[PDB]
Amino acid sequence: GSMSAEGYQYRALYDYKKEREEDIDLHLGDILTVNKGSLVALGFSDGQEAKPEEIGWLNGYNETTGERGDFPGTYVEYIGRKKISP
Repeated sequence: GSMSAEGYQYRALYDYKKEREEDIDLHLGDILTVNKGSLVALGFSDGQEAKPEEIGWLNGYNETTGERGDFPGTYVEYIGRKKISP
């Protein structure tokens, strides 16, 4: 059941198609996951994992399709932030 934690999560809102090699295919119910204590993944130090409106690009991955890449914080909805583990 994975060898690591999940971290914080964001529930997709609408089906979005990608156009850049940076962006990936986004579907409904697609939950994305980040780091548990290394949101600095991007270089941030204050973004409030709860409000994507202030964050620009979020980089994460969707195990739903086992795909990964970047997505704007204007098509998902933050749901929960905590040290989630099996």
